[PDB]
Amino acid sequence: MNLTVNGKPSTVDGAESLNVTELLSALKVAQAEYVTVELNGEVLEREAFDATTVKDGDAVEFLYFMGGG
Repeated sequence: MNLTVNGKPSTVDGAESLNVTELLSALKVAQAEYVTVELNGEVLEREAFDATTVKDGDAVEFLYFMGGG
């Protein structure tokens, strides 16, 4: 399947879809504990990572927020 990750082309052979939890682990996203995930321009809630699914053509973004506020 094809998807966009942080604005760039990405491919996942062997899967037609994946939930966010599997995605984070597979891509072994650093400090996944405190990383923010955006799917198709919407910030996701960590509580729904197991249910939220990424399919061919979706755009995912990994962001990290740090600061005193």
